[PDB]
Amino acid sequence: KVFGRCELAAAMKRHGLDNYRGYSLGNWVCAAKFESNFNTQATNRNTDGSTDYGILQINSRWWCNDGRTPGSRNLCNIPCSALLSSDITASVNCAKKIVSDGNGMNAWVAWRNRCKGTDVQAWIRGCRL
Ligand SMILES: [Pt+4]
Ligand SMILES: [Pt+4]
Ligand SMILES: [Pt+4]
Ligand SMILES: [Pt+4]
Repeated sequence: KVFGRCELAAAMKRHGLDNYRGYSLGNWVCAAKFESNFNTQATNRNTDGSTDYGILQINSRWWCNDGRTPGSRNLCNIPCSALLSSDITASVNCAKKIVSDGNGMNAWVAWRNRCKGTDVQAWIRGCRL
């Protein structure tokens, strides 16, 4: 599913991401825009053989099992395919574990490079939340 900007803001808010570990909603919507362009079905292969999955491009080296990342750790305890669903629940629950890991949202390279220190509130502007 390809989310609309405000539709996704609303789903993320409902799933408890607004201010989760201090990151306002706008940060999460900005990260999703640049990671996956709001498409829950996005996949991208990394040079090391791992793959990134879903709206927040969560990586198979650490976070999920895809059966093809030798020495992967499956920290979210979830097949990576579960992260491609139109229901964002699995992605959201896994993202919560990731952002708690010590590096905050810096774990998402597009967030660091494209959202960090920008006016992220613009991403939720005009939405009914
Ligand atoms: Pt569809
Ligand atoms: Pt939902
Ligand atoms: Pt909804
Ligand atoms: Pt594996």
